[PDB]
Amino acid sequence: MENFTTNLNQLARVGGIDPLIGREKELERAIQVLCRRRKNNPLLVGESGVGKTAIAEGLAWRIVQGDVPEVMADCTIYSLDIGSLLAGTKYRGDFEKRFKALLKQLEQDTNSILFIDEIHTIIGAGAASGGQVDAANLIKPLLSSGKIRVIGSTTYQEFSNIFEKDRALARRFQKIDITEPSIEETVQIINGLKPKYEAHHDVRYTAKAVRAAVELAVKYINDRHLPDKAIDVIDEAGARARLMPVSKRKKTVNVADIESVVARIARIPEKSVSQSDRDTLKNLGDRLKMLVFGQDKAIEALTEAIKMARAGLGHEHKPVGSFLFAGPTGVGKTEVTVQLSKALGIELLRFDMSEYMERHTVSRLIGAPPGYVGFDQGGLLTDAVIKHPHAVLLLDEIEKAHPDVFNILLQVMDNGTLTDNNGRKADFRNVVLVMTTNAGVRETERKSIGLIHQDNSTDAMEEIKKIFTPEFRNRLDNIIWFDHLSTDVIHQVVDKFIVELQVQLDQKGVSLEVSQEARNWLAEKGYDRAMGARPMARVIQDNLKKPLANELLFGSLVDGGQVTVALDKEKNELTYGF
Amino acid sequence: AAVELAVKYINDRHLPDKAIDVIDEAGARARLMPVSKRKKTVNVADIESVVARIARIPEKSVSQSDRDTLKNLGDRLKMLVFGQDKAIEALTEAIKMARAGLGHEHKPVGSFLFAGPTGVGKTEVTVQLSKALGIELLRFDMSEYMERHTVSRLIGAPPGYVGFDQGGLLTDAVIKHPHAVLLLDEIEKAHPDVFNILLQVMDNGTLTDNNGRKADFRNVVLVMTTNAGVRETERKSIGLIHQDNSTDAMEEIKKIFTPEFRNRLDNIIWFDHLSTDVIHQVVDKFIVELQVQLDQKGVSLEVSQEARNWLAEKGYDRAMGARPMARVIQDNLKKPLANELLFGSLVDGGQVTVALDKEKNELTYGF
Amino acid sequence: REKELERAIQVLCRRRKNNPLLVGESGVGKTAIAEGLAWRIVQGDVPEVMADCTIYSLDIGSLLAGTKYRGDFEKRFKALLKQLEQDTNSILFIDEIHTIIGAGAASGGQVDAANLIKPLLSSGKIRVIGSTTYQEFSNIFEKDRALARRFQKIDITEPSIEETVQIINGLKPKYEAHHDVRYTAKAVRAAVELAVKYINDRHLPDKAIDVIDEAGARARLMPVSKRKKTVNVADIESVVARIARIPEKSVSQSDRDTLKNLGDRLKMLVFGQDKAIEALTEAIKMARAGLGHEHKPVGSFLFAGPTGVGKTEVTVQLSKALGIELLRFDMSEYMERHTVSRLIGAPPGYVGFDQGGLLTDAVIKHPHAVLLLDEIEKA
Ligand SMILES: Nc1ncnc2c1ncn2[C@@H]1O[C@H](COP(=O)(O)OP(=O)(O)OP(=O)(O)O)[C@@H](O)[C@H]1O
Ligand SMILES: Nc1ncnc2c1ncn2[C@@H]1O[C@H](COP(=O)(O)OP(=O)(O)OP(=O)(O)O)[C@@H](O)[C@H]1O
Ligand SMILES: Nc1ncnc2c1ncn2[C@@H]1O[C@H](COP(=O)(O)OP(=O)(O)OP(=O)(O)O)[C@@H](O)[C@H]1O
Ligand SMILES: Nc1ncnc2c1ncn2[C@@H]1O[C@H](COP(=O)(O)OP(=O)(O)OP(=O)(O)O)[C@@H](O)[C@H]1O
Repeated sequence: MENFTTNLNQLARVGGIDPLIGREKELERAIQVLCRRRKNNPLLVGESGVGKTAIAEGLAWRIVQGDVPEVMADCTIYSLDIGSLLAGTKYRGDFEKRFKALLKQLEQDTNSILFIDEIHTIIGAGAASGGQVDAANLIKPLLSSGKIRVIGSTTYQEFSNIFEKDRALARRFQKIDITEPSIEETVQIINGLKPKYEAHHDVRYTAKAVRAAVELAVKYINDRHLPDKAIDVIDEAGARARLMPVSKRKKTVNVADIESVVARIARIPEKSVSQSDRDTLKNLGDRLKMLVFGQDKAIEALTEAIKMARAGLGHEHKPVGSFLFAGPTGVGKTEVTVQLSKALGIELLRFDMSEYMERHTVSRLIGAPPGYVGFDQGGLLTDAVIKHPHAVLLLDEIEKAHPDVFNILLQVMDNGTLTDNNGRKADFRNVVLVMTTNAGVRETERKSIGLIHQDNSTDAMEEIKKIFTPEFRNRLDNIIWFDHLSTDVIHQVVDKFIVELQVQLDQKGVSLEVSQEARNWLAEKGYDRAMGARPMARVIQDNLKKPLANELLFGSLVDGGQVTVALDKEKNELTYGF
Repeated sequence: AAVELAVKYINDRHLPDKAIDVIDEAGARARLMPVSKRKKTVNVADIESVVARIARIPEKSVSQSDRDTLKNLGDRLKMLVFGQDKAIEALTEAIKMARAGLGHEHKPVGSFLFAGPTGVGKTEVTVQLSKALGIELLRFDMSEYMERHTVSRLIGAPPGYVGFDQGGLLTDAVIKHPHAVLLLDEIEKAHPDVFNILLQVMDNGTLTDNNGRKADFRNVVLVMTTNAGVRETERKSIGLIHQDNSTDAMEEIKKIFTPEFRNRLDNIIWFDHLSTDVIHQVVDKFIVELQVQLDQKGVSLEVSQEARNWLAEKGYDRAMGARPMARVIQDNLKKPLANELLFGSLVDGGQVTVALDKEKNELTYGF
Repeated sequence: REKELERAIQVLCRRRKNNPLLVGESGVGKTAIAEGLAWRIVQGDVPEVMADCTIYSLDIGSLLAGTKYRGDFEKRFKALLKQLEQDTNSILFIDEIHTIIGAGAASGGQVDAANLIKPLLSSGKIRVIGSTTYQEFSNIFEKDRALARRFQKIDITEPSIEETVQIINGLKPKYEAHHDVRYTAKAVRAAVELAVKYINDRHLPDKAIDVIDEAGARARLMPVSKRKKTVNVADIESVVARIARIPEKSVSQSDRDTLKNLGDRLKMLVFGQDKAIEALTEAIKMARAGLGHEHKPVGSFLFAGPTGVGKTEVTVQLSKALGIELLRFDMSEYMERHTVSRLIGAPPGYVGFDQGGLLTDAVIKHPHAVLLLDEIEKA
């Protein structure tokens, strides 16, 4: 035992193991179990990071501090490192001699408790031959006879998958469920532990820093439990603050440092909103109007959703915003979204919904159910939002997906979550959801029969309503109708496309000038309300790019020249040059 | 009592030692009593306390603060969910019976199907119930169980398969939290094979997982929500008089959930549409949420009564429930505030006054 | 990678569970950073807190190698940890840290490297820097919750274009030394820009570097015939083009005439329908000229008409004339809605999941190709 276990009273008394705060009921049972006539061995079972070891060792602390029932007073708790019982072995029989020697020592002390953490690891030692499991074979009678007292500890999952197969062991200890504290209990736990962080990091925490670490961690960090989750924030903020005095920036850790740390851990930005990001955001609405012409209202809706979220007036558990972009083809429905993600500097997660035409294609978004082929793959959607929690999520031509696929978004739009096939949750609260569609267009573009042409603008009233179930629609922030582009827009579109052409040419060392007459001509020639801005690229392709490709490819316009294009008036034909 | 209670509440061990353990812990417990110098014998009440602790169930509520918490549970919920009183009452009645002891031998605390128009707090009330009671909410978006084979994610892969150690997500959630509110959202979206899992739960309080262990739902409140019948509810009839289609919505529910399912529910509660009175309450609720969000930035907010009356009058839509009201709040209050909070006077300001004129019915703003 | 290290240091500086885990896509510099810190410590490019501390890199294979008998592994494992605990100013670094979870427990037991490490991380006794990909982190580290709680995940993203150029400028001298080459400024900038435009299934820090290394390696085989030269933008372009399959610079050579005469080689084979020939010929020329569509296909043209008029023959002849692969897809075989899974594959969990997807594999194998969809109206 001398070099296999740790005397926890000795440790708790001299170095300290950090105080245990609260957990009155947890200890009440542990003691009542330890006080039983037989099988007086509690097992602390729970979610990782809830204080299972904190309690098991915390008991040693209470004993050395005298804060125990006299029954427990003066008893010694020893923690066993089973790794050391194997490190000292090699051939047959040495393990058992060593293992039993420790048991004899516990029996001889008579007033001691052994603590075995990771209790599910006591299964082992036997190998090659085996059948002698250690875990049960060397201790079943020790536990059932009351000769020794053992406190164990385990993760709830390990407990059911491993620590629960051996019924004989399952029967020999009393399980105590350690659940995670609530907000207040977490705050008091921090206050009790706080002096150790302040002492370790040479920092001090404000009342708000502590209050906030708990509330913020709960809201933003969701893969850990409260008592160790809020601590990471406090400890991390401490470690960060400790790196300031290096430039003499000695300071108290305040709520501002906590928010910076939570924001970094959760990858959700929070303080830059007060800095230059105010202008990046302020100007967002206009940068996008230089890329998508017309459609200002779509730009505003996106811009507004983002501003509210950055302002802090977002929702508590919804995507940044979620609206469907409907309209005629070639009007900037996907273009504004692509540009939004560029303007914001964030990842664009683009899915083509045309690929999800069968009901069973949902498995590509979620992953196969356990037990199936594609299980370890995970889901493509849930994974995309996990790697990039701050993103623009674009679902192109959503009306092409099998309609049951839309059901996947009900919980996304409403709770910001989606659960993958491993049970992990996607978190969409920092994702802008944009879905585009051509629903209703075929109808809006149809001519009616009669003397008076009917106004078919109520496409929203039929196709959008028939396609998207009421519960889907009632979760959208908006349904935004993109219009056909006007001729004023076409002129802007043509200018835009010519610039794109100029850039491709600049990269080849040549440049292009187009006269205004030539531009107006191309705009006038290509406009077709029905196809939006889509054909303008073809008009440019035929009137400017084809001529240029011949000049670029066969030597007429290569190194040494530039091309000027002008329109004549007689034929309205374009000129070219060098 | 140790013997007859252990067989009812402790189900992972055989009786000899299972009952002795109750006796032994009760013994140890009583042994730790005369430290206060109060000598004890072990009565039925001490046995019941031990079983309650071993089985992870509630003991006796009348002398507890739980008595008061339970007594006015309906009142607190009515402050969060307006209207739909009958749903609130059904939930609290089932709970009271269970704590009263007038429960079921082997069934969930109660089992309800929440049906009705959208935007009505079918989900909202369940979420608040778990908060009001202080217990874990176990959620399961049923839209994610659309294929016959998705059942294995609820109960785990069969042994020997790639998803065998993961276990089931449902049985594990229940095992970890035996006393909980279990919410199954949009249950009608799940593949019907899923309902077969629910039928046995509703009748026995239990599911066997892929490890052969059982989840005990005896202390779980089971609420599942649905939109079955909504498209029909919102349909307008042909004629001069619009018809009440709630009767057809039920026909839709009865086609999705077969008699075998329906007979295992304690109730099917058809939630009604929200009234204008409710909207006024809803608007105040949303404004308060806004005020809280603003307080977090150090900004106070006043909204006049007329501004409230107007927002409520503007946003009400009987068919869409309360969800649109939040849209009204975003456009009339949050957007203006975001600009002031982000680029203007409220950054280090801290105050905003909102009222409207009568001539334009436009809102005021500013520090 | 200043911020990536700032966080790593802040994690190492924590009181407990001060073990950063570097998680990211492959080829993004995760291990470059962990080794980079050892480099910075030695060079004095780190806070005094890290200064003078030793980072050791663990060979899991040598730790497990030879551990026969019951107890040798456990002994070696513990000896290592003891040595680290007695150093007091060291950090252990583990590549592919998810593999520690698979350390050899001898038999049916659970005593292995992860179970033996856990208490020393919780206690703050030792410091470990881990490294794993987002996929290995998800399928391995994410599952062992207790171990995962002892690491602080650092999210390492792919660098920008400007950042990639800068790492090349820093790394460059070693490629120059290794290959006996020198790289021009244009060569470096282009490796990054071109790799971004043309090389898929890789991340920048690696993608640009791979081009620099190969181009250096190409030039390394020139002064064997004493064709000594530097690596210019043209050489970088050639290397990327090897992968991209359509060079932007060779278009200026004999390729100009191969392309110029394309229209006539096709007119002599397909008669009438000159307009189809022109449509195809022009699309290619623009694409080779550089007047492409940035992200769209070379061109997409529906050929409609009476039978026996050369609609598929001209496309077949095009692929022949160009010297490129013809990918054929008979649309009549996709006569039903569900037949789409033949083109892209079955969803995960379904029979045939690992069979592939005919269209996506055809295109992936042959990036430069003519894709012909016969009788599209029959799909
Ligand atoms: N009363 C408490 N005493 C000590 N620690 C507590 C307490 N309550 C919560 N904690 C938190 O839990 C941790 C205490 O250590 P503990 O051994 O209990 O972890 P754990 O719950 O067993 O997690 P794991 O399964 O990974 O070992 C600390 O992060 C601490 O912030
Ligand atoms: N308002 C606009 N300003 C400038 N260019 C535009 C505009 N609208 C469309 N375009 C042009 O069309 C493209 C933008 O993509 P767009 O949003 O129109 O796709 P879409 O609306 O989804 O149509 P589809 O039905 O084919 O998917 C760009 O090439 C862009 O030059
Ligand atoms: N009776 C109510 N009182 C106040 N707010 C309500 C009420 N009912 C609904 N709401 C509003 O709805 C919001 C939550 O939506 P809810 O949970 O009710 O949708 P649902 O019941 O699931 O219906 P569906 O999903 O079919 O659209 C609440 O935050 C609340 O603002
Ligand atoms: N314009 C042409 N000039 C010379 N030969 C030709 C022409 N068209 C077709 N042919 C010949 O006739 C045969 C059929 O040609 P092809 O398959 O390309 O026509 P198609 O448009 O595909 O008809 P289908 O409607 O059946 O698909 C080929 O062997 C081809 O050599």
